[PDB]
Amino acid sequence: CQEQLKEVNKTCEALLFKLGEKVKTLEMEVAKEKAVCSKDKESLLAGKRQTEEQLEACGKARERQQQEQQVTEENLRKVQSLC
Amino acid sequence: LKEVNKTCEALLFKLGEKVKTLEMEVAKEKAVCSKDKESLLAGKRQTEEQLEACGKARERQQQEQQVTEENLRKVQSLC
Repeated sequence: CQEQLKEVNKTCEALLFKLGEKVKTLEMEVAKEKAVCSKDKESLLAGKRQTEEQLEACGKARERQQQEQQVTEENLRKVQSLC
Repeated sequence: LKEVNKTCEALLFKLGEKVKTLEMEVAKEKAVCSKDKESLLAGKRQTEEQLEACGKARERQQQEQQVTEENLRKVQSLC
């Protein structure tokens, strides 16, 4: 009676741990993927925000060159009226 | 001792549910990650091409500044 109930249970527990290892494998796979994903997305977000700041600075340098161009063009119009 | 085998069998069912929940989470997270990084890459590549076009316009303006500045000098020099 003692050896029979122990043999029955050894079989159930051994299946329980075989499946227990699949749960552990899947829990680590989830943890790994979430860490690599979130790290890669934070990196891409930081990268596009850096390009947006460069695009902003480039746009601002184009505004300055256009102010300078208008000043030079106005100087032509004005000096041409004296020559 | 029938008691301990009942708890083992009840856990086999709970672990089947947990395995399926985890297999679905793996599949879903992989698919959501893939389309989020494709969206961020497309966003980053659209800004990089705008940065490139701005840079080309910025050099096209400095060359038009060289032309207009020398024409101003020519007109003032020969006034």
